[PDB]
Order: sequence, then C-alpha cells, then structure tokens
Amino acid sequence: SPLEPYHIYPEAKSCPVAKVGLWNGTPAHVFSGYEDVRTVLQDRRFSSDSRRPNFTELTPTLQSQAAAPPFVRTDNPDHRRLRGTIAREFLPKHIELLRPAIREIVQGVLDGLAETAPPQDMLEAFAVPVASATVFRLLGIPAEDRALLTRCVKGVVSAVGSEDEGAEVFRTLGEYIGGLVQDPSELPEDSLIRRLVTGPYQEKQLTFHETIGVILMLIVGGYDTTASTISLSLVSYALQPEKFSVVHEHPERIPLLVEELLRYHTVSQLGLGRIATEDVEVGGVTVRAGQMVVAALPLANRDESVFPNPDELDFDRPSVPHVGFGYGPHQCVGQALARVELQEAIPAVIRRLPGMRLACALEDLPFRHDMATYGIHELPMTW
Ligand code: HEM
Ligand SMILES: CN1C(=O)[C@H](Cc2c[nH]c3cccc([N+](=O)[O-])c23)N(C)C(=O)[C@@H]1Cc1ccccc1
Repeated sequence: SPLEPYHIYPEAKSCPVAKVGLWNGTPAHVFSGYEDVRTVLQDRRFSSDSRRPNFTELTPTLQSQAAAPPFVRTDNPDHRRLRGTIAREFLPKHIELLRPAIREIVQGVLDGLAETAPPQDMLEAFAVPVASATVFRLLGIPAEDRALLTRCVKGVVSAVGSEDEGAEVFRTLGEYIGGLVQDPSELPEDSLIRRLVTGPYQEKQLTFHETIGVILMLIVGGYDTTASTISLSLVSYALQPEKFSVVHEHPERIPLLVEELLRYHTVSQLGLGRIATEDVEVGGVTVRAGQMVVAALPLANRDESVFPNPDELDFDRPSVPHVGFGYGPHQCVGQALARVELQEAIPAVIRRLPGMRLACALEDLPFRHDMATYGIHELPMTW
C-alpha cells in the first residue's frame, strides 16, 4: 500500500531498532518506536552537524551540501544563532495574523476552480497555488520567479538525483537567492526576506552564504511539504469522505483533524538522520560514536502503543502528538504556518467541492516514491 509507509524501511517490520544501509551504503540504525524516536531527537549526543566525519544525508542530492549546509545541518552555537534570525517570524502569535490572508488566498483559488470542468490535477490546481502563494507572500518572492523556484525545489527534494546533479540544483537555486540578498530593493517592505537581509545579515549576525541557507530552507519547507500534505489529505477524503463529516458538523475539531492528517500522512517519509557524537544506548541498543541513525517519523507516527489503530485515519482521537514536524531543537520552525494553511485549505475545498472523488485509480496515481518527501506528482480528481 501507497498510503502505508512500511515499505520504506521493511527491516523495521521486524524490529524496533533495525540496522540498514543508506543510499551510499553507510549503515544506520533505524528507530521506528515513538518513544525511541522522541529520545533520539532531543538527546544532545545525536547531531545534525553535516561537516562531521561520516555524516550521511538521506539522499545524494542533499549530500552535495554537507560541507556547507543550511542551518538544518548545524549544531549549537550556530544552530541557535541562525534559527534565531527568523524564529520570531513563526511564533504562533505572529502567524495567526496571516490567517485571513491565507483564507483569502484559498477562496481565491476555489473561485477559479468553481468554474472549471473536472477533472483537474488538484496538486497543480489547488495545493501548490495555495501553498506557494502563501509562503511567497510571506517571503516576498516576485511572482515572475515562482515557476523557476518551483522547478528547482523539485530538484532538491529528488531522492533519485545524483550528488553532482544536486550540486547544480543548489548552485542554481543559491545564485538566484544570492541575487535577492545582494539587491533587496525590488522586494516588498513587509517581506521576510527583506527583514532578514536589511536586518541580521546587514548586522552581520550571519554571512552571505548562511543567509542564502536560511531563505532556501523556507522556500523548500514552505510549500513542497505543505502542498503534498494537502494533496494526500484530499486522497484520504476522496477515499473516505464521511469521515470528514466533522468539517461540517464540528468546525472546532478541524484543528485535531489536521493533526491527524499530519500523523497519518507523515510526509517526511525517509525519517530524519542524526550522527552519534559518543556511545549511547537507546531502545535497548548501543549506538557507537560516529554511527548514523534514522528517526523514522512515519512509523513512530503509527506506533500502536501511543496511537491505537494507527493505520486507521481517526478524527475521534483525543489530542495526540505526532512527530510529523520532528522533535527536539530542530523541530519544524514553520509548523505554525503549515497548521494554519491546512486548517484553512482542507475545510475550504471539501465544503466547495464535496463530490471530490479520484479521477483515476489509487493504484494508478504517481506517488512520490522517488522524492525525499512523499505525496503525489499529480492528483486527478473529479467531482
Ligand atoms: C506539512 C508541513 C511541514 C512538515 C511536515 C515539515 C516537516 C519538518 C521536519 C520533519 C523538520 C525536521 C528537520 C530535522 O530535524 O532534521 C522540519 C524542519 C524545518 N521546517 Fe518544516 N515542515 C513543514 C512545514 C514547514 C514550513 C511551512 C516551513 C517554512 C515556512 C518549514 C520550515 C522548516 C525549517 C526552516 C526547518 C529547519 C528546522 C531546524 O533545523 O532548525 N517547514 N520540517
Ligand atoms: C524533512 N525534510 C528534510 O529533511 C529535508 C531538509 C534537508 C535535510 N538535509 C538538508 C540539506 C540541505 C538542504 C536541505 N533543505 O534545504 O531542505 C536539507 N527536505 C529538503 C525536505 O523537503 C523535508 C522538509 C524540510 C525542508 C527544509 C528544511 C527542513 C525540513
């Protein structure tokens, strides 16, 4: 099954800590249990620092960056410093101020769609425009430039790309973004890029290339992870629309419902890698210093012991805390924004198009088995 994540690390079907080779052959202990995963991810002995001997990104494309990564591949003091430059933008209190804008962006797209004859690729026609417009508004990216940024993001996220292909992607992406860093003048005043450039960059809290790091990561997490999550939520809707009764009868439960989609559809499908900095016992296993590990989110999000009937999409759970956004210091800084988008986007589209069914067979859809984050390359829906 394409909607069940047990194919990624088949070894974990058999054991809660499972030894496996990564793309380049490096072995890595895969943690599949929720507590173990939570443990790995706030332990100081597991590091996101890619410059360390033996660090192995989960795809070759990302490997290409290890020697000079964005902040997602840093430890303190740098992590605190870099994340610090923009953390304040994504405080739930500030992101809430975007809700009506977001809600407008959504109504915008649904207004388009309402006149269009089905079927439609709801990725291209609903999820991506919502998601991308939202973060591009926040960032201040020119409209002109979004098709390109879109293309290049698919590059970064490829799990089939090579290390030399990935270098070029990032090179190209980086040169674009460097262009805005060096000339912020064409960007809106209420733009996150501009605040970052004229503020902490000019104040030299970070370098030119660190700045590009920051922005690049908001461009990537800002819409690809969000636009897929939307997409798959629709797939679940298409398959089981009377589970979504709630949207109509229980609006105050939408927030839960979103969480439950975050759990079920853990798009960070390969989990998160970490390197041990000294020997550490977790989940009854000693991890020798310098060993890679993988925190398998989507399986931790299906760990029956914490989530009864995990393979069932179930909006009647009392609030339960998925590690969809990860955990620890590197936990998704954009999580607040994506919650909002999903809260606004998914209800909207169900209400305006509740006969949304799949315009072709589940087994025919092109699921992203070749991407570092999951989802679908196209989602033909009729209604
Ligand atoms: C469904 C939506 C999203 C999912 C599932 C997602 C998932 C994640 C995960 C798992 C990480 C952990 C990386 C690690 O620990 O090694 C992460 C980090 C990050 N996410 Fe997201 N995210 C989403 C949305 C966003 C959005 C909307 C933004 C920005 C607008 C964003 C920006 C980031 C950044 C900058 C990081 C790096 C955190 C750090 O190293 O300090 N994410 N995200
Ligand atoms: C969960 N996840 C990832 O592990 C990776 C990130 C990454 C892991 N190692 C990286 C090395 C360089 C650049 C990036 N980058 O900019 O996304 C990376 N990507 C790309 C992803 O789409 C997702 C979501 C995400 C995007 C941006 C920053 C954090 C998370």
